[PDB]
Amino acid sequence: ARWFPKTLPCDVTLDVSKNHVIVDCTDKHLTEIPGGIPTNTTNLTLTINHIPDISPASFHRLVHLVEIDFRCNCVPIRLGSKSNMCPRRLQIKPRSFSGLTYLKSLYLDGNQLLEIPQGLPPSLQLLSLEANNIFSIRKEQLTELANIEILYLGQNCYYRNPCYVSYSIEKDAFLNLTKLKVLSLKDNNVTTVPTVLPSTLTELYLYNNMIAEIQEDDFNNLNQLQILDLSGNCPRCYNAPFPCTPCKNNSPLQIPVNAFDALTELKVLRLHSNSLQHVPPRWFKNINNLQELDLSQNFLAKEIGDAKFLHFLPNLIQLDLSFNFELQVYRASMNLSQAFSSLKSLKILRIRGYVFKELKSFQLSPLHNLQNLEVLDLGTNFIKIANLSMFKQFKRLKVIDLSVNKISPVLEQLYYFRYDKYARSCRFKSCYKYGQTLDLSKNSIFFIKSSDFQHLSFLKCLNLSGNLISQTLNGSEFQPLAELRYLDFSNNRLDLLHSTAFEELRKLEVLDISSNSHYFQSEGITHMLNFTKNLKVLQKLMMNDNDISSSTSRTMESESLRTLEFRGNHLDVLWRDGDNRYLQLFKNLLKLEELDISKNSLSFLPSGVFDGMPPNLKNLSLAKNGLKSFIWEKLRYLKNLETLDLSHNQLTTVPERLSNCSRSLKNLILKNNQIRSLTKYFLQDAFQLRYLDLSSNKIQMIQKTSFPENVLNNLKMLLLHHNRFLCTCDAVWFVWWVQHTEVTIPYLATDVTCVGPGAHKGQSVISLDLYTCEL
Amino acid sequence: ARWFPKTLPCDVTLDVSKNHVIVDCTDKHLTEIPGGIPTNTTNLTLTINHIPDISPASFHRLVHLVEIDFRCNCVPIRLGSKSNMCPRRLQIKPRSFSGLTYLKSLYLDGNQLLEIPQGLPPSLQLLSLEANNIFSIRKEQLTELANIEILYLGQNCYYRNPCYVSYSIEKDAFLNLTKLKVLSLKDNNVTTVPTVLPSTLTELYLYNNMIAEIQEDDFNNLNQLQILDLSGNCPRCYNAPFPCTPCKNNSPLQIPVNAFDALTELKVLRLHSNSLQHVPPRWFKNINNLQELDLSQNFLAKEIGDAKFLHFLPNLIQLDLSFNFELQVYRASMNLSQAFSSLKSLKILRIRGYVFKELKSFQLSPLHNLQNLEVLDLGTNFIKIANLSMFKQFKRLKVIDLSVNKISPVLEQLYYFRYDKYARSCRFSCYKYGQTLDLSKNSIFFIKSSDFQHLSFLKCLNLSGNLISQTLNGSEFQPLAELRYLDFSNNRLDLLHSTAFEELRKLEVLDISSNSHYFQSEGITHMLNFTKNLKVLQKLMMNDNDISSSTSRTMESESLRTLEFRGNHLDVLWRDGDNRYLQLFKNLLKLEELDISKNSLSFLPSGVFDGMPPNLKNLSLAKNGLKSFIWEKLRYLKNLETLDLSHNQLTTVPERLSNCSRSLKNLILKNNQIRSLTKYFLQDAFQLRYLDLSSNKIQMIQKTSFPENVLNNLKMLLLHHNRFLCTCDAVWFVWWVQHTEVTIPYLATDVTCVGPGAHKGQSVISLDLYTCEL
RNA sequence: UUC
RNA sequence: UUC
Ligand SMILES: *[C@@H]1O[C@H](CO)[C@@H](O[C@@H]2O[C@H](CO)[C@@H](O)[C@H](O)[C@H]2NC(C)=O)[C@H](O)[C@H]1NC(C)=O
Ligand SMILES: *[C@@H]1O[C@H](CO)[C@@H](O[C@@H]2O[C@H](CO)[C@@H](O)[C@H](O)[C@H]2NC(C)=O)[C@H](O)[C@H]1NC(C)=O
Ligand SMILES: *[C@@H]1O[C@H](CO)[C@@H](O[C@@H]2O[C@H](CO)[C@@H](O)[C@H](O)[C@H]2NC(C)=O)[C@H](O)[C@H]1NC(C)=O
Ligand SMILES: CCCCc1nc2c(N)nc3ccccc3c2n1Cc1ccc(CN)cc1
Ligand SMILES: CCCCc1nc2c(N)nc3ccccc3c2n1Cc1ccc(CN)cc1
Ligand SMILES: *[C@@H]1O[C@H](CO)[C@@H](O)[C@H](O)[C@H]1NC(C)=O
Ligand SMILES: *[C@@H]1O[C@H](CO)[C@@H](O)[C@H](O)[C@H]1NC(C)=O
Ligand SMILES: *[C@@H]1O[C@H](CO)[C@@H](O)[C@H](O)[C@H]1NC(C)=O
Ligand SMILES: *[C@@H]1O[C@H](CO)[C@@H](O)[C@H](O)[C@H]1NC(C)=O
Ligand SMILES: *[C@@H]1O[C@H](CO)[C@@H](O)[C@H](O)[C@H]1NC(C)=O
Ligand SMILES: *[C@@H]1O[C@H](CO)[C@@H](O)[C@H](O)[C@H]1NC(C)=O
Ligand SMILES: *[C@@H]1O[C@H](CO)[C@@H](O)[C@H](O)[C@H]1NC(C)=O
Ligand SMILES: *[C@@H]1O[C@H](CO)[C@@H](O)[C@H](O)[C@H]1NC(C)=O
Ligand SMILES: *[C@@H]1O[C@H](CO)[C@@H](O)[C@H](O)[C@H]1NC(C)=O
Ligand SMILES: *[C@@H]1O[C@H](CO)[C@@H](O)[C@H](O)[C@H]1NC(C)=O
Ligand SMILES: *[C@@H]1O[C@H](CO)[C@@H](O)[C@H](O)[C@H]1NC(C)=O
Repeated sequence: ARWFPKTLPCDVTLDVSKNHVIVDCTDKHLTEIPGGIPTNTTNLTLTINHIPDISPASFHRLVHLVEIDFRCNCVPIRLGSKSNMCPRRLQIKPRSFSGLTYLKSLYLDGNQLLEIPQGLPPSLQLLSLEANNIFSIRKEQLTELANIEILYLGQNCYYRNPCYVSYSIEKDAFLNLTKLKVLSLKDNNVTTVPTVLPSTLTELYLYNNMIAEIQEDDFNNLNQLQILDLSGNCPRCYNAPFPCTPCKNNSPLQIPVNAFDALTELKVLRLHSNSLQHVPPRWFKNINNLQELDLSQNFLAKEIGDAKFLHFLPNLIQLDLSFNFELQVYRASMNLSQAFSSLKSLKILRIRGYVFKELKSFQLSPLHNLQNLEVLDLGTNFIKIANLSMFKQFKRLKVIDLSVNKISPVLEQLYYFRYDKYARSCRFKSCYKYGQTLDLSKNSIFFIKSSDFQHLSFLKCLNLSGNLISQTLNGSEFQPLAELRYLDFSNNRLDLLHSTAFEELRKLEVLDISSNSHYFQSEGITHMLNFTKNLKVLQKLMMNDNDISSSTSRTMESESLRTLEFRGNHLDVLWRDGDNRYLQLFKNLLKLEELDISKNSLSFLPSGVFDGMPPNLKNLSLAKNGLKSFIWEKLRYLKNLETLDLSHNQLTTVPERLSNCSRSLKNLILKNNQIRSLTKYFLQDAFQLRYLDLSSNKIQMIQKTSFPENVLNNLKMLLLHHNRFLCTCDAVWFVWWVQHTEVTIPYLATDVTCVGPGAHKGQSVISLDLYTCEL
Repeated sequence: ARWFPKTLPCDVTLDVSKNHVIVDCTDKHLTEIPGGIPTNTTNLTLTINHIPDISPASFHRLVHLVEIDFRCNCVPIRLGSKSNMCPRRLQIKPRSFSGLTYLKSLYLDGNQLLEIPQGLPPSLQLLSLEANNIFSIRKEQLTELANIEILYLGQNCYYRNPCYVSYSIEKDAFLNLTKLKVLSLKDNNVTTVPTVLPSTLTELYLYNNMIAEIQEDDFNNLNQLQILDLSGNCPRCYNAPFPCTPCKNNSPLQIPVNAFDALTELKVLRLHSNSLQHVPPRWFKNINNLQELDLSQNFLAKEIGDAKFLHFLPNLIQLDLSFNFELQVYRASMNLSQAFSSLKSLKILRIRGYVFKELKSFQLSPLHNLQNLEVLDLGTNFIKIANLSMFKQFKRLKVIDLSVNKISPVLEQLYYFRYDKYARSCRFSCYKYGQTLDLSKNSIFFIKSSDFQHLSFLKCLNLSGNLISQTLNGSEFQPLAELRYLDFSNNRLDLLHSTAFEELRKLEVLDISSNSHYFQSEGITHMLNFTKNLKVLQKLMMNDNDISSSTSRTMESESLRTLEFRGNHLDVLWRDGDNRYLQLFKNLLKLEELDISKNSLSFLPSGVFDGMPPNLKNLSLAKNGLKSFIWEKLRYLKNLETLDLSHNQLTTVPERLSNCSRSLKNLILKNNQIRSLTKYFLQDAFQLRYLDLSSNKIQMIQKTSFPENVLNNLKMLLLHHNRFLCTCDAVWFVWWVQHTEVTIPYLATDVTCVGPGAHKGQSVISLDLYTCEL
């Protein structure tokens, strides 16, 4: 079907709308640019390789390049792999880019460059030099960048990539880049704001440096600036998980009261970790457009109770005041200034790490008439006492976040305490949807009762994950939560003694009781798995990692359940050969379409398991079970089966004729098994098959009988990588078909490889030439 | 060094005292008895193989056999592997055993046999036929067993191996085996006690059957019986995790009040799961040597407050009344009859599953003057309230077990609820420190010193698996002046204060593993230097805490010998460029054992080895994804004797091991990616005694890399599951492996050629390379 | 691969 | 393999 096989080890894409020819050679263990890159290539990506040099020959034919991404071919040693350290910095020979008349974007980050590469074409609009060893900027090295708009110079001098001197920038080095819009000088050991900067700037990143003071005229001309980030100058170093040097005498970053006067267009001001003790209202006199203000990791605990500057911020959308607590102080309560009531546009307020014992309703009164408020984040505050009914006055909010507290009767796990949360990787560049969410996860709730939720009938999602709840629920504990659609009860100690647990949550659609194994681990204890009968709109049930090996009831029942996750239990014990009592455990989940019973130690499946499945089962995972054998003909009982996941098991064979085992199967996942050959007529007449994963097995040969064209050409994807292909003359059909098929097969360039014979070991089958088999 | 390579795929051992030649072929994937078994073989084990038959040829030369263990060569289908189902039962041809004149133990369990094999030698003293399909015993099939002493016939008819009929035993079938001492008919669908049994019986196992009634004389003549087990006849089926049929009409096993009168020697009586509602005192009138009584899993809740029968048991050592609760009843308290006070000899009392809300000191008063009591087990009772000070009156006890309760302000995990806890396999803790209070798996969310009032005698406290989410400051355990062992694992310890635990001045072992909760949230203070104050601490476990940050940069202890730090994030703590924690363990000056496996250490920054404490002997870096290793930095570890690098991604060994460590005895490199050894790898590494290179990708090993003067000192050399290429280049290695004195495991099964073509799959021990010497 |  |  193909006349010319693609042997280039890069992915090639065509989006002819934008007439882009996209060549992506990311992470291909290349030591030179591969031959035969399309002449029409516009976007060429070579990041994460070991190409030691660039020369005029590098891009000789590729005159239409608009973007070269040549990052991370010589990463600085602390930043890069310690098993493949770059021995010598990337060599860029003269004239390598001057011929590239249409080049708009050049990324050379992570190559141990010592200077700004010269000879760049005047079409260039974006240059990226992060994670190099360039720490002196001279105006003469920037003359070539007359038309530049975006300049990334950061991460060239910091603790992971030291230069052992202060960063140097010549006076007015950037002034004559009259088109410059984005300047990033982060993580660079800079000591002063470089001046004078071009007045076209819209974004200026100076964070994680050694700037001790702002001059009153440092930002005088920047009347188009929208984003300014000065964070991490005079850092707050307490509990920093990176080497951190504070400004002497506990001093803050010193910012004159009029330093921001020119910045009428400013939308984002980031002053995180500047050891600030006050926020002068005068800072904001001429900024009436500010939408985002980050004041986290300062020393503003007192200021939060005063906060006159908030009166100047009526258009503010997002305010972050997290981690401003005074060292060694555990306050009694949270003192929020009345000034917070003037934040009329506020959507998001975060005050983690204020550290106080008791939250009381009146303490939130400055927020009552903030009509656009959507997120209130009070996590990581060691709160011990909180009457949850106070949120009856916050039904308009989307998320109330009290996660990680000590209450008892979406941001990443590392966020406020990382060095540079915006840093680029070498490779690239949740229940809120249900409605109002109260996040009580990771607290100390050991016992719950209905009155705890009084006046909270509006809640749609309650997150109780990771509390200490070791209690037999009987249907009385959540009675006010008449509207709840999603309950996360994971990581507790639920005792399913009563089949009436949760039945007061009459609108519940999703229940997560995963990782409640405690009471399932002790022998002889009653467990009622049939508690689902009473939940009349329950769509999804998660009970993963409960170690369930016994059940008092023999059947689960539901007229609504569509999805059951039952991973990490002991169905091998429940289904011990000779014990027929639980072979219909799921049969009466009449609407069940998706069943995950992976990781259940099922080394075999007893007869009756498939007959006992509910009638509309479509998607079954038996992954990671150590399955050693499988009666494929039993799939005939699953008349609606469309996806079968058997990955990560110990199967050695496929059925003689897949089509004779299931008339419905679309998606078959067999990756990571022990299969060494396919049956002679494996896929014969499997007209419904659309997706087949045979990767990471031990297959040596595949003949055409096993893989008929009329089936192969309906496949959306066929995965064959990481097998044991034997590239002898017996393999001529397979090698030819793989080279010439239009079926999608990933990793042809990297992991569809001959293991023999001797000559061809390690060779890609796509590059294989077998003419000697045709003499 | 050997002149004749051992090619037999069995382990051969000599005990020349008892002049036993022990040949063990367990689980060697044999389809025939191998040729060349020593003619002097006395013990031959063939269990877990696929030998389809036995014939006179089988043991024809092996005239000196005293024991044949030929179990599980055709396991019943439900009991065996479903990936290798035996297609047809073991065939035993006539005359196969009659020549074995010295044969005394024959194990034929697990072979789907249909009858008792005949032609057995008159020497036989033990015959084992478990897990077969023999469910009718006729006296004529047993005449051959005149001298037999031990007869195992169980597991021939039960739910995992059904026969679909009642078991049949002919009248007096066993009577004329006048030497029979042990009879096991368990798990067999038996309906009546077989009579008459020979009076030589010392042990009789009738449990898990369908016996509804004992007759008055079922045990009339058995005055030599020491163990009787009738458990599981009329079972209590509530929450049974196996198919369980109770006797009809809620009946118990019906035992006449005089049924045990003849049993003057009886020491062990097991009546577990017999649905008993009463225990008649008259049962025990003529047995007062009884030492062990199991009454668990009956309906004896009422009886426990009465229990007049206890007055007849003054020699009882061990009593079990667990799981006697009435269905759907949550009692307020435990009513123990005064009769318990007469159990003068009692060492072990177990009453799990009584199910009551509150334990009060008065309820235990009948036990106050039992001077030999050692174990009180009240686990799995759903107790909510218990003043722990009440155990001030039980300081003589070894273990007080309140585990798995709901308290708030060694037996296996499956024991009382398994079908047959004594069943055979085909193939085959802090009590030591003193008084132990086991509070594990309760609901304790907060602790205070007064909780431990009057418990200063405690040597080991187990708080594992409670709900303790608390910053300890050194005040919480003040009364426990003698505690040597604290298990605080699986809680939510908050190490805010470096004074945590410092009141436990005698503490030698601290387990704070699986307390990750407060370590998983960013920005929180943690004081890892809390070890300073514990001046006799020898062992500290802080596994699986996800530790990735620390406010203190050094831990110090002047006593700690063992630190377990597995399952943390030293990769984050030692992030390249951050030098602050590279001495975290340096000031544990007496540290000898350090486990930092499972720490995501894909590399070790320079300075980690310099930062190790000076006396480190045993270091685990296993399961780290380590991709590179500067072997020369081991020079800093001047006392290193064990280095565990298993389950990593290393590709090379050092060029000269001897230049890396002058002391290293034990190098574990299993489960890595090593594809060849360096040219002079072990040259002059005279101190090495143990090298595990198994599960790597090694193709060839030459004598340059493996000098004989080093290899022959090894206590063990592990090489299995590699990538061996058996060409003429391999002549030295193959010859050395065949003739070596050094122990190499799995030679018979997994030291194998992968090529070339001819030899693929062939064991190197059997390899013949004469064509290389033509 | 007798639990 | 810039976090
Ligand atoms: C940032 O610049 C400072 C100097 O401004 C560097 O500090 C010097 O480092 C060298 C070698 O480490 C020392 O000998 C000097 O005494 C230091 N000077 C001062 C004033 O401290 C620092 O190393 C630079 N940071 C990085 C990450 O390169
Ligand atoms: C080798 O076989 C003999 C014969 O069965 C085993 O000896 C028995 O050992 C037990 C251990 O207490 C004694 O009670 C029996 O009376 C012995 N039987 C005799 C002496 O005939 C011996 O244990 C076996 N050894 C091995 C290693 O398999
Ligand atoms: C134990 O014996 C009983 C009979 O005493 C067996 O039960 C019979 O089983 C057959 C086939 O399943 C039925 O047709 C009979 O009706 C049953 N009889 C009775 C009285 O129930 C039982 O199968 C045997 N148990 C085992 C494990 O084999
Ligand atoms: C964002 C807070 C980081 C520092 C910290 N760490 C902890 C911790 N591990 N546990 C606590 C438990 C209760 C109260 C405060 C803290 C605490 N705190 C706050 C704290 C407040 C007060 C004190 C008393 N000096 C010590 C610590
Ligand atoms: C060994 C006990 C097996 C049965 C059982 N299972 C549980 C369980 N999962 N949680 C409980 C929680 C509190 C009290 C009793 C039980 C209980 N119980 C005891 C029990 C259950 C039910 C009742 C009647 N409400 C009384 C007592
Ligand atoms: C291709 O390069 C252009 C110019 O730098 C850029 O705008 C576009 O996003 C790139 N597209 C892809 C798919 O890389
Ligand atoms: C809150 O703090 C501010 C400034 O510290 C103070 O003026 C005010 O009185 C405080 N209010 C309360 C209720 O503590
Ligand atoms: C919590 O506040 C609610 C709402 O005003 C009130 O009804 C209730 O009494 C309070 N409960 C507690 C325990 O303070
Ligand atoms: C509940 O909170 C836990 C703990 O932070 C989190 O992992 C989980 O995703 C949350 N659940 C939902 C449904 O958002
Ligand atoms: C459920 O339990 C609660 C708390 O123990 C109790 O108040 C209520 O009476 C119980 N309800 C039923 C129907 O058992
Ligand atoms: C669950 O099963 C038990 C029997 O084990 C029964 O008592 C109970 O009524 C059942 N509950 C529901 C809701 O079906
Ligand atoms: C099948 O279910 C799995 C979850 O186990 C899901 O990830 C996958 O996308 C589903 N596939 C289809 C085709 O529905
Ligand atoms: C399998 O194939 C045979 C022969 O073609 C046919 O009789 C049988 O009905 C088939 N079974 C299924 C489920 O397709
Ligand atoms: C403490 O109890 C746990 C849980 O039952 C047990 O696993 C652990 O071994 C015990 N600790 C000691 C030191 O015995
Ligand atoms: C430790 O904390 C407990 C409980 O909070 C308190 O009673 C005690 O005074 C504290 N001890 C010290 C030495 O601070
Ligand atoms: C542990 O270190 C902290 C500071 O990091 C110090 O305040 C504390 O006293 C130290 N404690 C011990 C026992 O060394």
